[PDB]
Amino acid sequence: GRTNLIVNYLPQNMTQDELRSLFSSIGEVESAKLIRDKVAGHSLGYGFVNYVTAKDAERAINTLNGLRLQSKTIKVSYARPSSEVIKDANLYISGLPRTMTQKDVEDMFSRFGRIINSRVLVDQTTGLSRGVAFIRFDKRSEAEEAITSFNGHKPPGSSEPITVKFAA
RNA sequence: UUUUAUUUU
Repeated sequence: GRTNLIVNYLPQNMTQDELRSLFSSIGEVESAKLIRDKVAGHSLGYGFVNYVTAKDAERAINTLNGLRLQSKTIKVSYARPSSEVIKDANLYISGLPRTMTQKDVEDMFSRFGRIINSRVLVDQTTGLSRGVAFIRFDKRSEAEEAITSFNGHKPPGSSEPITVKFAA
């Protein structure tokens, strides 16, 4: 069974030692790593926790996924095997009709492959979608297929062409 | 252009 977890949405000032200690409450941790920028040294707000046992990893997901830490809500999920293929697979999308929900956006992009995570940005003044979304695919080839299919194109029921590009 | 930050040799 799987033992290795990726932990996203860590507080900016959380240390590797703090990550390890937090997750050690569940069971015996084989290793924990906080990912930091190579050039300047700041946390990138995500890390990996590898448990000795698969039951502990599973319990950690059920217990700690969604845990509030400072102003963050952490995500705890199984890490996919580390590989070049999974990197840079994150899309920025704009021009979406404001009536599209997160699920609607996911429904629209799911044909291209497995979706890792997604977000539709909301205007906090009005509560309405900004028509801007993020969608990360399992593999960069999947995101590329989405770009070529959708970028510059109007969704059915909308007169507005959308932009689909790699995020950043 | 995200809860700025999803693969650590």
